[PDB]
Amino acid sequence: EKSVSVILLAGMPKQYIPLLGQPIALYSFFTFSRMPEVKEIVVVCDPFFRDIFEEYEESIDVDLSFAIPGKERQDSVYSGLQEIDVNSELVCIHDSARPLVNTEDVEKVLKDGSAVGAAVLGVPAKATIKEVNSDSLVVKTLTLWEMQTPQVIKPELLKKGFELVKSEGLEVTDDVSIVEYLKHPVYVSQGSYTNIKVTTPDDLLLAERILSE
Amino acid sequence: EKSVSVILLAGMPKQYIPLLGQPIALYSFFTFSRMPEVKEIVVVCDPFFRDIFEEYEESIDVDLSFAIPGKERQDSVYSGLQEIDVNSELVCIHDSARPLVNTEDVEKVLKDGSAVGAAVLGVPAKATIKEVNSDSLVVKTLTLWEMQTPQVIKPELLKKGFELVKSEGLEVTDDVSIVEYLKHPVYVSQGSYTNIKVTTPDDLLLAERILSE
Ligand SMILES: O=C(O)c1cnn2c(O)c(Cc3ccccc3)c(Cl)nc12
Ligand SMILES: O=C(O)c1cnn2c(O)c(Cc3ccccc3)c(Cl)nc12
Ligand SMILES: [Cu+2]
Ligand SMILES: [Cu+2]
Ligand code: NA
Ligand code: NA
Repeated sequence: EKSVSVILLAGMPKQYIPLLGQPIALYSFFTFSRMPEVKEIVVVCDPFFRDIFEEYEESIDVDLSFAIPGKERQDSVYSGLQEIDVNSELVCIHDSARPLVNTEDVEKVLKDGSAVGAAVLGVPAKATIKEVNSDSLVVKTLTLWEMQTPQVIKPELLKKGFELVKSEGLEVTDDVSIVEYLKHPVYVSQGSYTNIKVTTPDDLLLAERILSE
Repeated sequence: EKSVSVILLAGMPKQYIPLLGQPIALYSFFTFSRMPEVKEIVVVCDPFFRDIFEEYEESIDVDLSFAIPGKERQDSVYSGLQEIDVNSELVCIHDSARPLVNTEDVEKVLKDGSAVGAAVLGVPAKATIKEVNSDSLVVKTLTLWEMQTPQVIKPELLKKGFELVKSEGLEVTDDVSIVEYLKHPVYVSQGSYTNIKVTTPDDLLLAERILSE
C-alpha cells in the first residue's frame, strides 16, 4: 500500500488533446490514482498545464506533486525523481501519451519491478526487424519486444543509474539506456497492444476507437 | 480547508530532545497536522532525523515533505519554500524549538496572515528595552513586541521578498527582515508567553513544567 511513486511525463500538445472530453494525460493519471499501491503522482509538465491535474487533487487518492520538464526525456525523469517521497520503494515512470494502460498491466509491472528491481511493460514486436550495418546490409541471424511504459524501478537503482550517466557522460539514445549501463537485470512484463502511444492525428482516432470497444 | 503549508524548521540537537518521551520537534508537528487548514508539512531537517517524522506519516492528516537545511535560517526557509504545494494560499513558518504553540494561537495567526498577507505571533516584551547608539548611550524616547513563530505569509509575497533579498543583496540580521523590505504590512497576532523557544538546558525544564500544568 502506498509504496509507489509515479513520475508522469506530460511535458495543444498531443497529451492534452481530449479523448471523449478528457485530456489524454488524465486517463493514465486516473488509472494510477485509483491504485492503492500508488502513494503519489509527480506530474512533469509545463506550468501552463498544471491546472488540468490540480483540478482533481481533492478527488484523488494520491498526493499530487509537480516537476519542471527538461530538454531530454531523461532530464524530465531526473527532475521528476527529485520530487518523489523519500521512502518510496518503487518509482513508476509513465508517458502520459499512453492513456490506455490497463490497471491489470500496471499491477503486473509493479510486481515485477518490485521483485527484480527494474521492469518495463513490453509486447512482442509484430514487424520483421533487422539490425543493419553501416554499409546498409542486413546483420544476419540463424525474440524482440517493443517497450511500452510504465517502467518501474527501485529508486536507489535509478539514482545510481543517473550518477553513472552524469559522471561518465554516457549516452542515452533509447528509453532503457540507464538501467542497461548497470548490470542489474530488467524484467519485461507482458503488456497489451492496446497500450498505444498517441503521436499522430491518426493515433487519437485509434484511442477513441479503443475506449468505445 | 487544506490551504496552508507549514515549513517546520528542525535543522542531540535541542529540537530532538524528548519532552515526556517525545522529541520536541514532534509537538508542534502534531499540533499543525491536526488542523484542518493545514494541507502539508515541509520538514526542513538533516536527513539523519527524517525518520522521527516519517514514522507518523500514515497517522497524520497532512502530506509530509522534506527539505534540506541551509547555512542561515533564511536559506532553510527558502529551501522549505521550494517544496510547498503550488497552489497553497498561505505558508506558515515555524521553529520546531517552539513545541508549546497552542492551536488557538496558530488559528489566529493563520487568520491574520490570510487577511493581511503577513502575520506573526508576538507577545508584549516584558523587559525594559532601549535602543543604544555606537557610543553606548541610550537613544531616548518620551510598544515593543517580542516575535515568536509561527510567521504566516502569502507565498507570492514571500517569493517576491526572496527575489528582492537575493538581487539587491540586502541583509537579513533579524527574523522579520524580508517582509520589512517590502512595503507590505505585517500584522502582529497576540500569542502566549508559554510559546517558549527551547534553547538552554533550563528551557527543556520549563517546557516539561508547562506540559504538566
Ligand atoms: O528517458 C530515457 O530516454 C531513458 C534512457 N534510458 N532509460 C532508462 O534506462 C530508464 C530506466 C528503466 C529502463 C527499463 C526498465 C525500467 C527502468 C528510464 Cl525510466 N528512462 C530511460
Ligand atoms: O529567516 C530569517 O532570519 C528572516 C529574516 N527576515 N525574515 C522574514 O521577513 C520572514 C517573513 C515574515 C516576517 C514576519 C511575518 C511573516 C513573515 C521570515 Cl519567515 N524569515 C525571516
Ligand atoms: Cu502511432
Ligand atoms: Cu530560554
Ligand atoms: Na474542469
Ligand atoms: Na517510534
